[PDB]
Amino acid sequence: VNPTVFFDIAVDGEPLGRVSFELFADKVPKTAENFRALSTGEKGFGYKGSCFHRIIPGFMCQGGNFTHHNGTGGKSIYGEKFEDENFILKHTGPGILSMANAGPNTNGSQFFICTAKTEWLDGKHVVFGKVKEGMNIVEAMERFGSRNGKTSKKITIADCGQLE
Repeated sequence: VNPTVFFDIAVDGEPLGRVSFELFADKVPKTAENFRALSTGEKGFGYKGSCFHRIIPGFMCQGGNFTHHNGTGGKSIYGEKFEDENFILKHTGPGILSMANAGPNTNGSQFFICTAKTEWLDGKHVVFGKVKEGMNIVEAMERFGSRNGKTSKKITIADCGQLE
């Protein structure tokens, strides 16, 4: 069963709306599971209260930092970092969910939602899900981004969890 997760997004505390995602556990089970557990919070850390700290209109919305024992950029459920599981899935268009990293086999918790096809990321960032509902919310988040990526208001994951 591919799990479904949700984020409730807010702009300086003002509710914006819900984004839900399908996680492709059938194709990328270990990467799907990381995201799922970080969205429920079950390991004692995760995405609730995180923000989208880098939003580049027409490209992507990136989030997933949080404080942990060793730093502030978030971490995985498998320790600080984990391997690139596979690159089966491609950055085909708006709504694709994929892992940020700092090089090969450096996945943590940071992730991005693409708002366009971003094929130059194929084979370097692990795609593991897609927006199910709420792409209009992701479009609205874009309006608070910049060419820079710095956001003009704070875009926060006010709540998050698993649906299915």
